[PDB]
Amino acid sequence: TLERSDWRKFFSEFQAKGTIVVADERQADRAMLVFDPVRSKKRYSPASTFKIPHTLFALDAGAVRDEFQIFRWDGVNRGFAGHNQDQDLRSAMRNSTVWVYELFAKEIGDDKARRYLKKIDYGNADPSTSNGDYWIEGSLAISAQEQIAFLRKLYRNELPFRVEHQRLVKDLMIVEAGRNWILRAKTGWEGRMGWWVGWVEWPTGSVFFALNIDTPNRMDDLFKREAIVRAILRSIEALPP
Ligand SMILES: *C(=O)N1C[C@H](NOS(=O)(=O)O)CC[C@H]1C(N)=O
Ligand SMILES: [Ca+2]
Repeated sequence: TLERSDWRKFFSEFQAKGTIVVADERQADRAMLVFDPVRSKKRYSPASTFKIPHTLFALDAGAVRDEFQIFRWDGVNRGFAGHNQDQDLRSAMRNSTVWVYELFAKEIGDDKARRYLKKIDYGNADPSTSNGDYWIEGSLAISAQEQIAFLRKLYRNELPFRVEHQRLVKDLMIVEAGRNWILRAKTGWEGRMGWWVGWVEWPTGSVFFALNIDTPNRMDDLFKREAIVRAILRSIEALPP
C-alpha cells in the first residue's frame, strides 16, 4: 500500500481527522492508496455500514424474502422522518432505518451472527454486546483496510451467500450513476466517528474506498464523510466533475 500523505489537504479542506483507503482497479497493478496507514488498520464499530453484511445475513436466514416485502411500521416515532413509515429493503438502506435491522437481528440467531461473521472474517467477528446493538454498541469492529477486503469479496460475488443475494445488496447500495459509472456506497455514524465505504464502477474497472473520520461536531461533521471521499475520487478521475 502506497502512502498518500499529500492527501492531508483533502481532510484539512474540511477540517477533519481521519483515514481513507482507496483500491483502484482501473488498468492493472496500481498501488493501494492510503492516508494515515496506521489509522487505516485500526478497527472501529461499523455502525450503519454493517447494513451491507446484515442484509446478506437476513436474506440468507429468511428474515427478508426480497426487495418487495413490506415491513409494517409499529406507529412509534422512534427516529427521524424517513424512519417513521412502512419500509422495504431499499427505503431501509437509503434512510438507514435502524428498526428494520433490529427486527432482522432478533430473527437471526445470536449464534448465527457469530457463524456468519466468522464465515466471512468480518473485522474481529465478535457480536458480543452489553446493551445496545452489537454493530454499533458492542465488540464488533473492523478497519478501513478490512472494509475494502470485504467489499471486494461482495463485488466479485465471492462471499458465501447466494449470488442472487449478493447482487440484490449491491443494487440496494446504488446512490448515483451516470451512463458510464455507478456509485455504490453506505454511510455509518457511531456518534464519535463516522464512515463512508463503497466503490465506483467504471468501464476500465472499479475504485473501492473506505473512509472513517472522527466527528467531534456531531451532525455538522456528517457531510464531511462524502465530501472528503468525493474530492479524492475526483482528484483521480474516479468521479465526474
Ligand atoms: C448508522 O450508522 N446509523 C443509523 C442512522 N443513519 O446513519 S447514516 O446517516 O450514517 O446512514 C442514524 C445514525 C446511526 C445510528 N445512531 O444508529
Ligand atoms: Ca484492473
